[PDB]
Amino acid sequence: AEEAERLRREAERNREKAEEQREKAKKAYEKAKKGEASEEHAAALLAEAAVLELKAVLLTLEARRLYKELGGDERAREALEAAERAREAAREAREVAEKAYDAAS
Amino acid sequence: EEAERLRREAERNREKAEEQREKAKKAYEKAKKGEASEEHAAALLAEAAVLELKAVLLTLEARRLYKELGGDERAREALEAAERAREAAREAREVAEKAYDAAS
Amino acid sequence: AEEAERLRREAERNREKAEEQREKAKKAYEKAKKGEASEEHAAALLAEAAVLELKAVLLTLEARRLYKELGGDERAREALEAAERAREAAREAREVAEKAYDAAS
Repeated sequence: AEEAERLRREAERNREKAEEQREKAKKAYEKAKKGEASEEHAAALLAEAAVLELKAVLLTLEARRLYKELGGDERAREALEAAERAREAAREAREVAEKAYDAAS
Repeated sequence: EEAERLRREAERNREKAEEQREKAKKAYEKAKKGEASEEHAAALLAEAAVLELKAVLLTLEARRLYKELGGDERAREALEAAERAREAAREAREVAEKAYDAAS
Repeated sequence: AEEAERLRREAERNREKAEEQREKAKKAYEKAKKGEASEEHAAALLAEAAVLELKAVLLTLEARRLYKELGGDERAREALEAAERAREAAREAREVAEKAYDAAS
């Protein structure tokens, strides 16, 4: 009940951190500075994006367990939906960070 | 039909919400630069709240159609679409709230 | 199945390219008010933005077909969602490129 709502809110905060990471990775690509400092920075965006994706994966697993216990409660469905959207956003952020990293090298 | 109409209205609502949250996040990030318009953020908040309410009403319409068709697969799909639209618009409004408060 | 993952990835690359093009066009629009913007560059940005928008129309059509064939599978839902984000990003890119071209002339 309240747990599905807390999970939903957690997934939403994960998703907004991912969108911030994607924007940083985009700016890093647009500003193809080249050099070690730019490579190291692009590596950090890559690493933070991958952490966000796995965290959203864990939230998805949690939402899928809660979704079974609550027998399909709309609150559990909406939390499961937020978790999948967060994973999609973090995976998209990683993909952009990859592009920025491969370009800085 | 009517189930497929509801489904498409829900898909459209969900897409507008995705557009609105992007605008709201743009305004929120700009609000850390100090040049964000409160009035613009107020308009984003107003539109996000409209979409979340429209989604809630679609959900209720879909639930009504679900019991009427006795659990039709199409009816179930319209309901699920309405619930995704609602969650997308709710998240949109949260970002718009943060954008408004930061711009004030 | 694997096609939906492929569609999602292509749509995510489109959306990212459209955001980069939007930034390029915004710089051109600002450089038009200093008079320094070239009409040829703005026309080139407009053509590239329109190509992205055509590719976005194609992806949404393809993701729609896949969504029907896959029966609302989560992977086909994500491909259609990314395609819609690509379509909106390409639209904004083209709108800004039009402003940059109209200002440069």
